[PDB]
Amino acid sequence: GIEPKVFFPPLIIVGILCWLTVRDLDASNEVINAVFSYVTNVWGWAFEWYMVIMFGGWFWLVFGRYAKKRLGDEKPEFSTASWIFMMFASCTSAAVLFWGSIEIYYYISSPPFGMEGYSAPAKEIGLAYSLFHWGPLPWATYSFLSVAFAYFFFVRKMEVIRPSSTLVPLVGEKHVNGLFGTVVDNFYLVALILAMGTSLGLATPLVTECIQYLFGIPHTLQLDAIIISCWILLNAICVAFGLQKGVKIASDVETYLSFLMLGWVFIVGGASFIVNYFTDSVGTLLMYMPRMLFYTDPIGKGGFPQAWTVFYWAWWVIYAIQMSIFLARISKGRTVRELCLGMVSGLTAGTWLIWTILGGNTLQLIDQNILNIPQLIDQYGVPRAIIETWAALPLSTATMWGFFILCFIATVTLINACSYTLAMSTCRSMKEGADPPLLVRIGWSVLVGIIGIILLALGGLKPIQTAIIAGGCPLFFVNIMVTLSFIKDAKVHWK
Amino acid sequence: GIEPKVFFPPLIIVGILCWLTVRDLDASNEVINAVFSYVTNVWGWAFEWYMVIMFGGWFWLVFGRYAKKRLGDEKPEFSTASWIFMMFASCTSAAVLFWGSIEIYYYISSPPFGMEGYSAPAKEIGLAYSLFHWGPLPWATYSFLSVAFAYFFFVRKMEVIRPSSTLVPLVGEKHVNGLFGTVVDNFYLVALILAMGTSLGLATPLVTECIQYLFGIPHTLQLDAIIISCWILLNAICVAFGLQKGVKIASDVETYLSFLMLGWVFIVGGASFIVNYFTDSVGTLLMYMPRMLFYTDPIGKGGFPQAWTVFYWAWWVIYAIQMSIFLARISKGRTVRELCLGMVSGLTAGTWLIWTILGGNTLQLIDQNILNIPQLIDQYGVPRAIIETWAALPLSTATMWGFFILCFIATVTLINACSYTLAMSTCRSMKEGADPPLLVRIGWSVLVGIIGIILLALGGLKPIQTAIIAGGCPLFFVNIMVTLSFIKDAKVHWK
Amino acid sequence: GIEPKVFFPPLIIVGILCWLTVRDLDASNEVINAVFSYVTNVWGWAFEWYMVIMFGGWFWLVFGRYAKKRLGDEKPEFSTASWIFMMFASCTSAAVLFWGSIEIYYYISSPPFGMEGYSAPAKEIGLAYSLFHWGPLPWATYSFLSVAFAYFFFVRKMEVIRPSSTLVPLVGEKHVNGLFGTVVDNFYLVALILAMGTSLGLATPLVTECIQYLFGIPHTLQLDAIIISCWILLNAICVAFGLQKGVKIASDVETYLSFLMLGWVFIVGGASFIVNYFTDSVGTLLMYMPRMLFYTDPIGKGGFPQAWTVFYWAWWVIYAIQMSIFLARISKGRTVRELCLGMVSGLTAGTWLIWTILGGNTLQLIDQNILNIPQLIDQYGVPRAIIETWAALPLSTATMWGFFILCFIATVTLINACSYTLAMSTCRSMKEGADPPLLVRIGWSVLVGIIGIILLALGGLKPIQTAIIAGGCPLFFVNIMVTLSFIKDAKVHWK
Ligand SMILES: C[N+](C)(C)CCCC(=O)O
Ligand SMILES: C[N+](C)(C)CCCC(=O)O
Ligand SMILES: C[N+](C)(C)CCCC(=O)O
Repeated sequence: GIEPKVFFPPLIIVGILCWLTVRDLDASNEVINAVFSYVTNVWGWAFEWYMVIMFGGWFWLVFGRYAKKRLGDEKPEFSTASWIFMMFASCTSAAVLFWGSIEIYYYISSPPFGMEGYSAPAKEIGLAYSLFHWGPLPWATYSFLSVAFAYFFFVRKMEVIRPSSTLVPLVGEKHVNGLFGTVVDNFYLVALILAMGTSLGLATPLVTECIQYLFGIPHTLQLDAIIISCWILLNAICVAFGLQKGVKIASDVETYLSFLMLGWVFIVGGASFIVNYFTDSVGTLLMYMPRMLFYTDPIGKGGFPQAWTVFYWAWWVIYAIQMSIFLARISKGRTVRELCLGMVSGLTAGTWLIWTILGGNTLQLIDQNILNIPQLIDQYGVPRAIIETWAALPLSTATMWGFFILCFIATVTLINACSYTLAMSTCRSMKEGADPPLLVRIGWSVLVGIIGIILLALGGLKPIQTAIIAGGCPLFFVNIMVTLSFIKDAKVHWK
Repeated sequence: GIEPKVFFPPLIIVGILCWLTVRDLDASNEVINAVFSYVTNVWGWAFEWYMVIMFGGWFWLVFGRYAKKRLGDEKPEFSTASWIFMMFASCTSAAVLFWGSIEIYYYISSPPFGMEGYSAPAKEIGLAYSLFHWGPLPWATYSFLSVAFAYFFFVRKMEVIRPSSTLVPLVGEKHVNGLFGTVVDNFYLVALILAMGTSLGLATPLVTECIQYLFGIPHTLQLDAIIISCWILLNAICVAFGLQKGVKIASDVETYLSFLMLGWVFIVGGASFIVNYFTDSVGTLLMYMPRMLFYTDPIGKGGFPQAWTVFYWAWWVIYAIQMSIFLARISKGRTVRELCLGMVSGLTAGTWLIWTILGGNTLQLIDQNILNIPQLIDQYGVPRAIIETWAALPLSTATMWGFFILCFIATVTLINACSYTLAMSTCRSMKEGADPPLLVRIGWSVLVGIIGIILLALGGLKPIQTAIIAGGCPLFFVNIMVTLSFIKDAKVHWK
Repeated sequence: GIEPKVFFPPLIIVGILCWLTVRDLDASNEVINAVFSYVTNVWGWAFEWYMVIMFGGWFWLVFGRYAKKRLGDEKPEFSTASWIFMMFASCTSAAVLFWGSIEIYYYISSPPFGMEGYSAPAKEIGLAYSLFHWGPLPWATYSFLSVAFAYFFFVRKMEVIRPSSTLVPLVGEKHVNGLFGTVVDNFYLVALILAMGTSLGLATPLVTECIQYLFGIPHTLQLDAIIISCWILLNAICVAFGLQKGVKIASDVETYLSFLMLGWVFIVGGASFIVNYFTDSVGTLLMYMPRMLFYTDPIGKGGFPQAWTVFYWAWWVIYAIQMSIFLARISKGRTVRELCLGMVSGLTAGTWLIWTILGGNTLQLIDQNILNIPQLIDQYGVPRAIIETWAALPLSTATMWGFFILCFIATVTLINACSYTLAMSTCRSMKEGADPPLLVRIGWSVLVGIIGIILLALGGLKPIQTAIIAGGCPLFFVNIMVTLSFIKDAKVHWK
């Protein structure tokens, strides 16, 4: 049974946002590029203090009165080996192969700190910035929530699907099940939908360029509309006929494949450089870290932090509860100090590995003038430029297959987990473990695709960026509210 | 009853120092600018190691065997809210509005690290340096003494007026009440007198420029002599007729006003920039902090640390016992870890707030070419240039009133507290709580004014700088001696 | 009685390595300069991660479950005053006067970070780099082994001469006394021999230039062959006739002399600058430290870290067990936290003192154009250039004596301790405290001299550098293996 309380509002709005946008894709990019410019240039610092304060809680968790506190109070389900590996595995997606490949070009073209284009000082700081946006520092700002939920799930033995179920000890039962609790759940879902809808906007064009390389078929917006539909079908069949087995295997193979391609690119993409460059960019990270963390550039108005630093932070703000729930669900029976520790390590190892192998590889192709990225981007768009970095490797076809398969099924498990995440939080609380209403699952998977297409239809990265930054604005609060509950609540039932 | 032991010596010397100086104000500035150049350029590092070693004791206090040690051993007098606020309030003065306004111009004109004048790299480091000289780092070097006195006052239940009363457990009763104990008290008072006499040299010209703006009356040395005298009268009346009520209210209003003007300048002086710039200058601070802390420039001989970094340190060395006593008197019944913590935080919040609002505002006026600071300074002097930064705000007259009143009464409470601090430490130990000999109180307030006038008479900042750096030389030692007592003494009666 | 197990192999190889090298000193420098270029440019990072991971164990020792653990479990033999001083004294040698003098010139000529030659930014970072290569950071990476041995010697009460006697709890008794345990001991000795043979290559030319200055006799390779032989004789007489008394006195005088010459150069070599420069280079160190620690320069290919940073690390990797044994033997009855603490402090104070006095002095001579280092080096070689820095001081002859004597006997105690270190580890385990077989002691002292001569014969620093880097490759492992034993073993008999 559905919950009209949280079902109808987002479906209306997300329907409306499509309506106005799809009606005139010219005026949209005149406001898409106007909404983005506003938020980042005046509220960019808000995200950054958020990321430096949640960073404080990390040290407070590890070194506070809750450090040796054990959540759940029993033996863990997983061995540390499997447990760590499950985090290590969760770092594979479509958007990562996308960012892991091209992010270094944008750091090297128009660098931060007023450095010159393609300068050596810019190639120094190039990788080091990826290690910052995707390192132990944003992962640390997830620990407060992953501990929060693992606390609620296991210490307080409750069960939350929607975040409002956590705000009980700050606004009381009156507000929670009232209007206040629905305003946040309507927001959280809408912002979630955009965020997950953008993951498709990044995913499909990667998958289609692989297709264009292996099969020769022309990359068109009409083709992007196909694969998305085929993904809906693939998932619609998978849910209806149970098939929860096969999806898990595919998700397994995606992980084990991800290691092969990384190992591949690392092996033949100059292993000597990558190790050196990494080493050189770890020390460059640690030195400039407080500068990157508090960057706004108000005196030169370069636009770097606003472009990358705050937009990433908005991408991190969003998937907080989304991912912190996951980390909580698996960190059963552990103590909060060893959660935050094994988490940050195991995660960072996954993300650092990708950006250095893929990014350090991309740099070499720019360095050795093998490839002209600015030309490819102006002509065919971003995902083409990325695909050609993969193509500039020995055994291109086997490689492009290796990514094609990867970048494909990585989105299949993305859509399957998405429809689930929504339908559970969209319907009414049935018995836990049960599968969401088969039909409502489908509907969301289609509702996303429309957005994904539109985001592809508008063209460029700006719609993606603006969609997530927008969604990151309310979830800015929602995230703190969930933490403020734990902090308040744990002050009572833990000591 | 007076104490000729400590009364006569300083009165003689300070009388003499006026005599020689006021007799030929040309040769004075030939030695004023010669004494300054010597001390900073060869003993500048001495101050800095002092500030880095006392900084070490902070961490030793917080993380040492004295951390959870409680001084006084009872419930505190104040709630943390009031207690913190009392520190927050103590950051208002006349010299701060002076430095908070113009300090950034000197960092931006001739910057450190060999940077070019008015360069973007210089506007980056501009504010960040103020956050360093007036941040949690110099405040941390007060904690060792504030804990020392709060220890002596409350653990050892004694009562010190003069610092020599603390040196009992390192030189014994023979030296303390002998010649050694008087040499330091004669020094401590003389250096105190100069230091408090310089606070007037910074105060009056601010007050007079406000007068020149609102009333039109010409700023003259003859006018500076008036207000000072009127301040003596205002305080002479206030002490004689009790009036300890009204002074406390005025001191209250000064605080509550200080917030209004800051809030004002912050509201209409571009709140967007100030927040950004602050954020950008916090990260710039943390990154270059060990460089600023150990700066001497021996290879380029630029003269930056000597000019600002060591002169500020000398200003910090002086008011140590002066301020650490204050912090001790109020931190009653607290533990040394929570003193050092709430202190550094509450204080820094007060000082950081000022320098960023006032300094970040001043920069904008330079940036947008609204104002020409170097011209104003060459023509009318510093305090005029500062006044015009305030005048370049919407509702200038209401603003200039808001500062006029502020910058006025801030010096009234400064003179009232001064005469008290001296007369108590100048006379004999009466019953605690009693008011110092009514007449001797007046005499000191006049003895200061003569210096203040002379320091105004000599013109320029150099006499101020040289007067405090000179006073900071002996108090360099005196401060350590008081700490070495606590360290030695606490090793005995605490464990 | 000798141990043919570990006697014959190194004697064969080291004999062979002389054979091939001494047969054609032209082709040798074509491979000497080829082996060096390979290892550093591709395995340089291996050394650096080693130095950053062992650096991690330091903090793990101080803050881990072994922190308050006491090794030996009794009162220490030495008072802390003597104990610290014994570390302070151990920092005197011939190679240090060599590196302490000329190292700053190489940092100032062709600086790191792509800085320009003789730039002010290069004179800033000049000293700060010495404080890094010879500071608390490489000393911290010795603590894990010094605690390891002090653990084995005193907790496990065993006695190790050869490192293989420590690998008992990871490869079992089968491997230890088998082939595996001999492969490492053959390696450890060979690499030791080269490392100690290089200390002579640095020592003699210093001693001979002093001779050329005081006595006028021409510096020739034939003369270098003399002094070395005379050193063998001096030690051959010293061992045969007991004389363990006189050697200890000479070693005492060398220490007490070392302070005189440092104090001398510090007194008349501009004490004002040295204090300033030091202060300025401590803050420069702390700021760039993570950059220096993780430097590889893969994007500019300057060659700085490979030249200095990895070659020093290889010099540190080697003397680990050599020096960690020493520190262990004296740190009897102490707790591991107070070992690591007093060690790092007492040591660094010794090394920092030298490089700043000698290096900060050398810089001034370059700065004030008193001396032309590049000309002297091209013409007479390095040790001449160093000698002239000493000669550019007031009372040159008394100074050059002061170094001559120092730089002489410093090598006498170096050869005496060397033959002992080898012969003990070369022969069979007699009763501890006994003197090694009188004859085999001599033989090694000669075997070294041949290398030293050859290393002088090949000319330049490259043979020295290549000899130690080569020896540092296997001992890279050996060092970890000894630590992995302690870590494993202490997990059992300590908790
Ligand atoms: C977790 N996040 C969103 C910060 C990056 C990982 C991407 C993914 O695994 O979906
Ligand atoms: C405390 N101090 C002297 C470092 C700055 C505050 C100025 C004042 O409150 O009088
Ligand atoms: C200990 N080490 C080899 C790193 C430097 C000291 C030189 C010496 O004392 O022989």
